[PDB]
Amino acid sequence: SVPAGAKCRLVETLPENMDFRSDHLTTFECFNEIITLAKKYIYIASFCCNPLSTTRGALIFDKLKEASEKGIKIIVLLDERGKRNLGELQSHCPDINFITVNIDKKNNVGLLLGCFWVSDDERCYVGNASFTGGSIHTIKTLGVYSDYPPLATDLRRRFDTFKAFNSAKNSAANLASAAAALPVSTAYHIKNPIGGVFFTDSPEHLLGYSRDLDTDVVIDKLKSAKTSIDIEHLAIVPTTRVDGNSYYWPDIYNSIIEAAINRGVKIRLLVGNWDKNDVYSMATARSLDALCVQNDLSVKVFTIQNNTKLLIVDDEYVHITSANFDGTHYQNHGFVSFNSIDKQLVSEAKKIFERDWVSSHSKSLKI
Amino acid sequence: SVPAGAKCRLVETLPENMDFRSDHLTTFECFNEIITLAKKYIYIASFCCNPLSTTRGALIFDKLKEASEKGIKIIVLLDERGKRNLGELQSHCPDINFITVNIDKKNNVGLLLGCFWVSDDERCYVGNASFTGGSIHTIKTLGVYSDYPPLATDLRRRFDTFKAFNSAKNSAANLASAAAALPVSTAYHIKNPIGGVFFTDSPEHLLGYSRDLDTDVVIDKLKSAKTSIDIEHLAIVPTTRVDGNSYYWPDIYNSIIEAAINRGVKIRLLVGNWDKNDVYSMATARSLDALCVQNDLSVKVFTIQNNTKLLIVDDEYVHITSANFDGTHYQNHGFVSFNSIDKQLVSEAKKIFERDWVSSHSKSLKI
Ligand SMILES: O=C(NN1C(=O)[C@@H]2[C@@H]3C=C[C@@H]([C@H]4C[C@@H]34)[C@@H]2C1=O)c1ccc(C(F)(F)F)cc1
Repeated sequence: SVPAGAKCRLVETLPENMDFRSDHLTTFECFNEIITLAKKYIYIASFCCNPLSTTRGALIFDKLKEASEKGIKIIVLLDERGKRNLGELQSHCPDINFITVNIDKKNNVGLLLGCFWVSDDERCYVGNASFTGGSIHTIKTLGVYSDYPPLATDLRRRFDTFKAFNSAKNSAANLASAAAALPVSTAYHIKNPIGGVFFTDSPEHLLGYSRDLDTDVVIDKLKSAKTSIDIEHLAIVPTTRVDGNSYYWPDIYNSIIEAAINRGVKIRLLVGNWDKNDVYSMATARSLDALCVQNDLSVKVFTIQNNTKLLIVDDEYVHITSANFDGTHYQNHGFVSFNSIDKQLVSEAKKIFERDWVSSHSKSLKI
Repeated sequence: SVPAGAKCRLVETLPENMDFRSDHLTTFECFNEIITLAKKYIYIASFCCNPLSTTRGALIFDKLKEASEKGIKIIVLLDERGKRNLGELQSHCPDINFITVNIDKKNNVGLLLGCFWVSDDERCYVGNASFTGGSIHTIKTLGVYSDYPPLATDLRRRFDTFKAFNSAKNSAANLASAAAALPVSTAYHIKNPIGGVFFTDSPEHLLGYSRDLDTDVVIDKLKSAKTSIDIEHLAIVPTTRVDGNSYYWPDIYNSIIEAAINRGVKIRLLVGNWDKNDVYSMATARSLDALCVQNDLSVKVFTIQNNTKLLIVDDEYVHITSANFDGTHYQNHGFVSFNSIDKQLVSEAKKIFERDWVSSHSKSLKI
C-alpha cells in the first residue's frame, strides 16, 4: 500500500542571522543524508554550482568529493551560464562529472533551474536550494525530501531529460534527431499522483506527450481556489525584462486578482522588494496596494536573500518550486515543481507560511 | 458588382457648444432621411427612448409620428429599464409600436443597446446615437449610414432577434421553447463581408450558430495590430461594478497592453474622466500613466458628454459600436457592432480620430 504523502517531509535553510525557526530537516542535513546513504549514484541539477562560498556548502562538497572517490557516480547538471566556477569545481573534484546544459539553443532564453538531488532511485530533494554555499547556509530556501523510491525514480526521469541537453557533441541540444530519440516519460502526474504527490514540468517544448505543464497546473489551481491563496515568491510583476526588452505576461497575475475580486478569495502575497526606479514594479506595487483597500488582499515584502517559491491553495494543495511566478520562467525555463494534495503535508507548509507572514523580515506593503 | 464600402458613410452628432467640425451627415440629417424615404417600415432599437429632451430630438419625433400616420409600420425597441418615458411616448405617438425588451431574464444583467435604425430593408443607421434628444442634438456621437439593401437587410435580422425578447406573453423572453424557434441568422460576417463591411454581435447566448461574437472579433483585431491602435471609448478599466459588486475582466485591457509592450504598437486611448474616489479607476489611470513613460502609449481624457465608441487598427480596420470596451458589456449586453476593412471608410474614421485627439475637449492624462 502506498504511504500517504509518499514519505515527503519539508526541508529548510533557516540562516542564523534571520529569525525563522522550525523542526524541519535542514538543507544541510538533507544533503548530508543523501550523500551518506548513496550506493550507486547522486544526480544534482541546479542553475549555478558554487558550493565553496560558505562553510556548510564546502562541507557538503567534501562529502560529495569523498563519495565520488568510493565509486559513486556523481553527475552535476548546471546551466551553461553558471559555468564560471567550473574550473574551480573540477580541480576540487576531478571524479565528479560536471555537465553544462543549454535547453534553449533555438533562442538562448530558457535556463536550467531544475533544482533537485536524486540518488539510487530511492532518495531525492526538490525545492529552491541550488547547489551553492548560499542556498545551503545563508539564504532562506524551502524544499521537500523523500525516500520513497517510486517518487525518487520519477524525479530521476527529469534528470534524464535535462542531461540530454549537454552543450557538447550534437545529440539532443545540438541535433533535433536524437532530441526526439529521448522518451520524455513520467510515471505520475495530476491525473495519477503517488500518495497524493506529483511533479509538474517546464518548458512546453521539453514536455513530451505525457508530462504536465506547470503553467497549466498552477493557473488551474489558482482559478479553482474557493477560500485562500497564500504565495511566497520573489515577484508577481506581470512584466519581466529579457535581452533589454520588456515582456508582458499577466496570466498568473490575473488569476490572483480574479480570485480576489470575482470570487472573494483571501490572498496573502509575500514577495521581494523592488527597485523604486523600475517603473513596472512601482506600478505593479501601486496596483496591488489599491486592491488591498477594497478586497481581502494583503501584501508584505522581504529584503532578505530568500529563494522560497511556495503556493498554497485552500489548505488542500501545496506547490513548491524553483521557478518564480512570471512569464520569463513559465514560458522558457527548465525546472520541476513539487505538487502535493496530502492534507498533512499541506498543513506543515501552511504552518511555514503563517510563520513567514508574521516574521520581522516581512513588512506590510507601503506605497 | 458589390460597391466597395457597401454605400457606407460616417454620421456624427457635433454639438454647437463643442469644437468638433466635419462635413459628415449629421445624426439629425440622417434620421430625417430615413423617415422621409420610408415606404414600408422603420425599426429603431436603443437602450432608452427620450426624443423630447431637445429641439432636434422632438423634430425627429414629429416626423416619425407623421410617418406612422401615413401607414408606415414604426416599431421602437427599448430596454425594460428605459421604460419610464413610455407613457409620455405613447401619448405623443399612439400609432407607433413601443416594445420593451429584457434579453436576460435569467440573470437580469444584460441590457439592450442595439442602437440602430433600419427601414424598408434598404436603409440603416448603426452607431452610438440612441433615440434620445441628447444623442441627436447635445451629445457627441458617431455612427454609420448605408442605403445598400443587402447590408440594411442584414441589420434588420438583428432587429428580428431582439424583438423576440418582448417582456410580454411567453414567447422568446419568457419561454425557452419559442426562443429556440427563432433562426438567429446573418448573411455577412468576418469570413464573408459585403463590400468590406460586416456586423458583429453580442451577447454569446443570443449568438446562434452563424453570427460572430464581437468579443472575439475585437480581441483578435487588437492582437493582430502591427502598427497602430486608436481607441475612443468611455473607459478601458478592467473592472466594472454590477449589483454593487465589482467584476474583474481584463481581456481587452490586456490585449492593448500586450500590443504596446510586446509588439511595439503605437496606441492612443481617448477615454472619459473618472471619479477620483473610485479606487479602481484611479489605479487604472496610474497604470496607464506608467505605461506612457516607457512605451508609445498615449492617453487623453474628455469630460464632454460623448457616446463615441471607435476602434481603428493599423489604418486597415475600423470598428464602431454602442458598447463600451468592458466586461459588463462584452459578456452580457445586446448590441450590434459595425466592422469595415474598406480602406476609404477607414481613412475617414482615422481623420475623425485625429481631430478628436487634438480637440480642446481632449486633455492629456495627468496623474
Ligand atoms: O493590473 C492592473 N494594473 N496594472 C497593469 O495592468 C500592469 C501593467 C501596467 C502597469 C503595471 C505593469 C506594466 C504592467 C501593472 C499594473 O499595475 C490593475 C488591476 C486591477 C485593477 C482594478 F483596480 F480595477 F481592479 C486596476 C489595475
